[PDB]
Amino acid sequence: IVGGRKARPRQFPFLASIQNQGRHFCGGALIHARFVMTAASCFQSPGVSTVVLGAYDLRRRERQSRQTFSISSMSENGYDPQQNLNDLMLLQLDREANLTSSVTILPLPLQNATVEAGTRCQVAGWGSQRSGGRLSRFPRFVNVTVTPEDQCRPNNVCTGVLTRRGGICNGDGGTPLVCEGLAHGVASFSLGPCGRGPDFFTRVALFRDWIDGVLNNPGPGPA
Ligand SMILES: *[C@@H]1O[C@H](CO)[C@@H](O)[C@H](O)[C@H]1NC(C)=O
Ligand SMILES: *[C@@H]1O[C@H](CO)[C@@H](O)[C@H](O)[C@H]1NC(C)=O
Repeated sequence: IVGGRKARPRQFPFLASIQNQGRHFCGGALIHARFVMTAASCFQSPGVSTVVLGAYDLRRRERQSRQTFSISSMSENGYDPQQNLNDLMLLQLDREANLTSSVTILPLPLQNATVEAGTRCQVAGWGSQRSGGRLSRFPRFVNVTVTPEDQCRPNNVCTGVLTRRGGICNGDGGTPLVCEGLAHGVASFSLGPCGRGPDFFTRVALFRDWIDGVLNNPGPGPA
């Protein structure tokens, strides 16, 4: 996260940390006790990662706070790598997370809901503060603004900071964009230097139904 402030413990309790060999590579959100919503793009270079909930300081063990999980199944709906279309993915946890003061669910918008340009949102994560720089051990967050459609693409929700540098950076992939208390976006990509803008998030409301379907039909799938 660029241009942000350090978060307090349990300030974004729905946040997730996707790690590989203990190395954080993407963020995500708990949207249901058994699933975490993230970015399909996070999965290119698979499920031999872990999902960490309730973390704060990436360097500590915070045993009394964290819950760790394996990924039983991955669900994508038309992800297109080439264009980065439909960059959204659902991970099913090996087991049901427990809901504590440090681990909660972030609600979803209704199918097709919209957010207008100029709307104020928040984004948090452990990503770096500079292109190719080092991750942040504490989560950080920044106030962002929804841009005009013309600045974005239909599949996404785009944002910017009134200020200078602000936005997502390395490690912020799949982290959620939260507007009016709901997960309106999933961090996808951004062009050029972190902080420049605008930032591209998958438009969550377009997938509500498909998501519900997944939630309602759990289980690895065809074999
Ligand atoms: C959402 O919008 C699409 C395209 O505008 C439409 O075809 C579909 O009927 C809509 N779904 C509902 C739940 O409004
Ligand atoms: C976010 O916005 C609120 C409301 O304007 C503000 O008072 C607060 O300082 C901001 N925090 C940062 C991290 O932008």
